[PDB]
Amino acid sequence: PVAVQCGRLFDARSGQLKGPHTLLVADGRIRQVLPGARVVDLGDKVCLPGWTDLHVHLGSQSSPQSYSEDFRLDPVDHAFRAVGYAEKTLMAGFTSVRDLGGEVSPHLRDAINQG
Amino acid sequence: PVAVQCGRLFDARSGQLKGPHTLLVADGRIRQVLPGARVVDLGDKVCLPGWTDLHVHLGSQSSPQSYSEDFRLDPVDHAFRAVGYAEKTLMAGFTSVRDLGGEVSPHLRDAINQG
Repeated sequence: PVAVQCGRLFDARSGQLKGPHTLLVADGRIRQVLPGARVVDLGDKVCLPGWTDLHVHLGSQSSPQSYSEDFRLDPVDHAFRAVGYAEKTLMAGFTSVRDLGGEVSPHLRDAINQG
Repeated sequence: PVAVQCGRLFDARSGQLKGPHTLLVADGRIRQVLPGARVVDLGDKVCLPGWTDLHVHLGSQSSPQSYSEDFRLDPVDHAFRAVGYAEKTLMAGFTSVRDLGGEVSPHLRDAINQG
């Protein structure tokens, strides 16, 4: 159980920014949100839910050499690039993505789900 | 039966530049060379045998997009470029070439022989 103290909270269901709050996290879900356990303090920060990107291609990235790699590179190289792509995507605040094309993405999803 | 008058003749067997000469050409061969019929005058020019290039690749030419043409082009495009390549090679003074690689060059040779 982790108690996260938030200086300001954003209510996505209303689009309004509330005041200080406290979130109780247990078993990977939110237990209770109290206005006003290991303590994580973010009193001088604005808290939001994690963002979702509904159109990404985690198995590729545009490059001047992107129109010759169909005949030179292998899916394993794309997986090794996708590791860093996914880490960079997660660190930007996007905790969920919808992948819209690519043969590496299901395997990357399986690897992330397995830890 | 043409008579080519040359102001200065180069002796490829000896390597020495000779004086004015006259070449009699009939049936695609040199009939006789006379020191000193239609007439082709080159009085103020130097006459030499046609040059030979012993290493060419008439079915290709290097370019920034050369390494991607293996998967995007067909032999027909290479032949259409080789037409101009061969015309430019002939106009430069090289009446004979040895092509050392390429599967379009035998066909270009047959086409040139057929006229």
